[PDB]
Amino acid sequence: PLESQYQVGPLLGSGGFGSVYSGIRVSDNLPVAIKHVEKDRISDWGELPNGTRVPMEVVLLKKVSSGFSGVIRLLDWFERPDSFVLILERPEPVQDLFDFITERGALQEELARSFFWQVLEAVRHCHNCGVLHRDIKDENILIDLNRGELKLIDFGSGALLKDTVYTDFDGTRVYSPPEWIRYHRYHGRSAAVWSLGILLYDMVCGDIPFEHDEEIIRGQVFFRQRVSSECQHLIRWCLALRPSDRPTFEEIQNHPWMQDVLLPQETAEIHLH
Ligand SMILES: Cc1[nH]nc2cnc(-c3cccnc3)cc12
Repeated sequence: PLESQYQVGPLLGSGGFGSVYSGIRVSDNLPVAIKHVEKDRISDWGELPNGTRVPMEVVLLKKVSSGFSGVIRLLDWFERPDSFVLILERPEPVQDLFDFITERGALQEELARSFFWQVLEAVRHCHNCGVLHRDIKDENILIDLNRGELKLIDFGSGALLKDTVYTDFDGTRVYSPPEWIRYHRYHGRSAAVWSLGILLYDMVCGDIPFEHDEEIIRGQVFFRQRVSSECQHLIRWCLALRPSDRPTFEEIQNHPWMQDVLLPQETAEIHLH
């Protein structure tokens, strides 16, 4: 009986994903986030192990939730007559990467290196668990300001990871690869790398590199900020027009720009406190 198990607070945000509120677990005052999603608005349905009809989002969240704190964990969920309700963990204090970039402008490379690495680790974690996120971007990353740790949120556009083609996509267009725009087909990992290339550019330039389909399709990267050559190179690499020309996760993290990352705690002490 959820209404009495959590104390609902202010609304945090709403959109295609639905509506998300601040809340507190009544038992221990654990800070939580309470997400509501309308059944009619749910395009993708999944099967629970015990065989149940449920939003794919819940399926993916269960698969990725455990010790690794690179992803935001699903604590519980409930079915309502016309909606599902998800209880998710909530860091406090917290701020999303989009708001942070808007606040702070372009980020220092040292800090961008830490953040990007943390994301890479998290995305690698989902892939390890058979989950593909499909909407990696600043708005879908949270920053625990005290610990300097980044957390992935919003698995509402995700899918089970597979090695065959995807012919559906419903994440953010300006973050989608050339081959989606052109052919409406992509492969999971190589698409994810492209979006990672967008995200990295966004961290270091304070903005997204492409706005229209034709810019995406052309794939020429102009840098509007001072950015090291290594970083430019890594970014150009992730944004290769041919998917098979993109680096693997291992190649990204072995890149020279990616060397000597700060620990999250260091990161907070230096860049966050
Ligand atoms: C502020 C916050 N803490 N824990 C969260 C989990 N999820 C979300 C979220 C935001 C947008 C869409 N879906 C989930 C937001 C969250």
